[PDB]
Amino acid sequence: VSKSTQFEEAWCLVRSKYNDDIRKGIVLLEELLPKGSKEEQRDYVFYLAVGNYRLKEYEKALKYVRGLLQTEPQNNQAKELERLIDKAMKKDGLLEVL
Amino acid sequence: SKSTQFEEAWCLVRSKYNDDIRKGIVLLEELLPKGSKEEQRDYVFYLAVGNYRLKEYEKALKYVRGLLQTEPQNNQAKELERLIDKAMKKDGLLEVL
Repeated sequence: VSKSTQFEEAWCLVRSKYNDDIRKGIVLLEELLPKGSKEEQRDYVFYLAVGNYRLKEYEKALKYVRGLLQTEPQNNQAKELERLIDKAMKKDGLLEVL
Repeated sequence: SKSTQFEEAWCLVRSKYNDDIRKGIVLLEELLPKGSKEEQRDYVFYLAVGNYRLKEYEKALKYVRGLLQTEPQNNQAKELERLIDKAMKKDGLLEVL
């Protein structure tokens, strides 16, 4: 039932090797998001970006991390994650058309 | 701006067209992190409404139940929950709204 239980569970799933676990972790984070404080929602949003990045949902991950940067332009984790997204995207495009 | 995106999402989620409702859902979900608390109230309610109308019952239920956690006496939310519960039992024509 608990909110910490869901977030701790989702933290593990988003860190997981298996894509099914990452998807479920995102599903938990999406449900937690409307229930969080403004600061928790910032954390939730960063972890939603990470999860979608690992699932190769690069456009969704980029949308989450761009939103974080609208309001926190000095956030270095978000800048770094955006850099990583850009780089995976460029390599994935190459793979598509080879 | 936030107000005009919500004004567009408000129209979309109430539209007669399924395409519109989908896009309204997209827009409310982006607004969700950006809103004050008395703003997220409306965002969460209209996400539940939109998902309900597209027969995304599990999503709609998650949204309204969270709203009922914060506002146990909210009779519009409770009514929308009653509607979701009923649509989940058998595929049919969703009630007027």
